[PDB]
Amino acid sequence: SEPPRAETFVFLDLEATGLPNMDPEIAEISLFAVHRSSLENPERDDSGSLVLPRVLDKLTLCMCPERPFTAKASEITGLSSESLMHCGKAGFNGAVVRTLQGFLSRQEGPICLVAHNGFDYDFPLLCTELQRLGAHLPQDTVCLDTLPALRGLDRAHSHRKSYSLASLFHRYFQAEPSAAHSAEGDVHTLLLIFLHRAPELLAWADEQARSWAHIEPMYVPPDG
DNA sequence: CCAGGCCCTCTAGGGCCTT
Ligand SMILES: [Mg+2]
Ligand SMILES: [Mg+2]
Ligand code: NA
Repeated sequence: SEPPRAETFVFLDLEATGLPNMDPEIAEISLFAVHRSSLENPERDDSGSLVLPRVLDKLTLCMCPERPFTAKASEITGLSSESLMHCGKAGFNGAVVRTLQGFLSRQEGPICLVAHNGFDYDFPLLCTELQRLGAHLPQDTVCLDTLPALRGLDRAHSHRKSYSLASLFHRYFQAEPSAAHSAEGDVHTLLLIFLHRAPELLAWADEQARSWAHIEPMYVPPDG
């Protein structure tokens, strides 16, 4: 009564109109899909530095939220309702759903979604947006949040460190990342962080990834 | 107008972490 272990890890990041307190909406989603084999033995260039897996599927979609950005969100994301409208981007709609579902169906399953603080932000927000359209992901889809995962892995060998995405990248690579609060930029940063601890995080996923079906919506979406 | 599960510090209080 067990599905096989996850075969593709789909790294996820959302830019949105704000934090959960204001019922945010997705303005940009980026997904990097990586086969498990690329994670079990991370590819490195001749200098010994991590490289992006060669066989990598990618999807980035911008979309216009129904309700306004907070000023802070517009600032850090470089996005606004006007700029998204001006570039002809509709809201989170059937086309997003169909594109996303096609993209996931291109991956060898089962799929493990990966997002930083995903349990508290990206997964419930994505769940809300999909729910509003009555859309579903594959039933054997599971979810890994690198925040409690890295915290738990570190605790596993401990006899107040920051686990923000930026602090983790700084700690592991001793340098600053690029394109912060661009969805694609922050997925890239997340993937590098994951690759740095890949065997540990794979083991964690295999044991503790949560079923997508257990993810609850951040908020109940209004009707139109 | 203003989240919440988590974690660690004087077990209730406070900050983290996501935009
Ligand atoms: Mg994020
Ligand atoms: Mg981001
Ligand atoms: Na981007």
